[PDB]
Amino acid sequence: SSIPGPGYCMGIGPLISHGRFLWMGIGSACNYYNRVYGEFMRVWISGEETLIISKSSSMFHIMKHNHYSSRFGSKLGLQCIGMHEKGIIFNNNPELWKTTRPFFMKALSGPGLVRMVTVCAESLKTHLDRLEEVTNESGYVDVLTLLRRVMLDTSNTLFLRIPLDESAIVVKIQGYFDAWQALLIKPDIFFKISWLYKKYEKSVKDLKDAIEVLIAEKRRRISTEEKLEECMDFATELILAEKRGDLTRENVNQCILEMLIAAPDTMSVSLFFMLFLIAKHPNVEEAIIKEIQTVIGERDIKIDDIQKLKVMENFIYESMRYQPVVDLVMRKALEDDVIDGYPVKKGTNIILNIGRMHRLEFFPKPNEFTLENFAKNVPYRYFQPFGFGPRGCAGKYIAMVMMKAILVTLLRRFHVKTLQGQCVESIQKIHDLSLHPDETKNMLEMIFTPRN
Ligand code: HEM
Ligand SMILES: CC#CCO[C@@H]1C[C@@H]2[C@H](CC[C@]3(C)C(=O)CC[C@@H]23)[C@@]2(C)C=CC(=O)C=C12
Repeated sequence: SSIPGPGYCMGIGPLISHGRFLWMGIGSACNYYNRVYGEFMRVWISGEETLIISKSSSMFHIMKHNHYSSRFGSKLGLQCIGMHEKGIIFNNNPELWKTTRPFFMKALSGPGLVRMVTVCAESLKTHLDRLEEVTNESGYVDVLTLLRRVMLDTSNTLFLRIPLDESAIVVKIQGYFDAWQALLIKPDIFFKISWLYKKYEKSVKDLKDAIEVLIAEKRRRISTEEKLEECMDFATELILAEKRGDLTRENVNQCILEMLIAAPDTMSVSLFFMLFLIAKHPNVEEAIIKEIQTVIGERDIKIDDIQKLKVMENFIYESMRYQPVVDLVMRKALEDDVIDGYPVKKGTNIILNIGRMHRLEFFPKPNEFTLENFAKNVPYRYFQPFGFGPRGCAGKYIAMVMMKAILVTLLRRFHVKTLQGQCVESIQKIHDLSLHPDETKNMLEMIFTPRN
């Protein structure tokens, strides 16, 4: 069929398009190029050719097959934040990624997902008898920060369990993301002129140095053991594998960082959106509270319960569909293939625009937020909010729990209000790596007026 896209104006194309991404934001550039051209088209980030697809069929083909299990980005930028052949999130070494994913995959399922539902509860309760830490004089709560802390506290108690200063680590995790996001696709010229990224180089060191202190104490606590396999958290599983010879110490320290930042990074921003959604849809928030009484009463939340919270389940899915945080997935082709009649050479970067695809395909009322879109059991081949196949979200299951749980325990106890005219749509957003609130603008606060 040959590939839709802008002109390769003899080396001018690649410069305008890359340049567009840097000015626009990886997020919006895709939403732009999809709109103007096809729902499948070619652009250039650095030299390398790169597809951007919002066709459900292409999307599904990609995430399904094993020869797409790699992402992409500046080898200089990934090296700088420490994810260059080290993490899993952006680990592009297919063998070295292959042997690391199992560790995440194990810790984020089975007994840990059972532990989580209650670890999430107790770790949110603690912080809700502590609003003094987050609340304005005028009653305004700093929802974002609150969430990040309970998210990081949750991640700690499950995967690492070593005493730390939430307050301080959160600000650092932010700096790390800020940097990661800044450097993911900066062209190499950028890295020569060094006084131009020293900020980002210092935000990385901050978090890394703060965590090397944490893993150092975690190592002591295993070398003086109360009989080993009694308490096998993610962090240990790794350290024990290192002291076999499967992982580099360096490689371990990244997974433990990548395992910590993940939830605060994304769950906080996601739940925050769902909160401006519950606060502007009274019809919905009533359905949820009733469902919570029907199923739980004022008992504690337990694993057996989560399947029953069906209306909330549809709320999370509809909030993620209508107002996503992770709206695009970056993959890369490893073997050549034809996909939807188009040829795609190995080495071709891919950006799946799942955020646009959730408005162009399947759904009945795509452009309005309604629990109506999920009244008819969604095929999952038309709604991929986590991804799937050999490189889907590793947290994809645990997350669905944690949201359910922290949404329950919150709504269970507070009515939520949005300062003045504000709402998800009127909120000002940055559309770069993710799709998150612009934190330098204000009016992002909420008001937690009690209940019953
Ligand atoms: C609801 C919030 C979340 C959303 C929307 C989300 C979404 C995603 C998406 C779309 C991907 C890319 C998968 C693909 O390429 O198809 C991803 C990757 C990943 N996610 Fe999440 N995720 C969420 C929560 C979490 C949580 C709570 C964790 C663990 C703390 C987590 C851990 C990971 C990891 C480790 C990867 C990289 C997997 C790999 O490339 O090998 N995620 N996530
Ligand atoms: C604030 C905020 C936020 C959430 O988005 C980021 C970036 C995610 C990335 C997975 C791979 C993803 C989906 C990609 O392939 C491109 C963007 C990537 C994701 C979701 C995973 C963990 C994390 O800490 C941070 C993120």
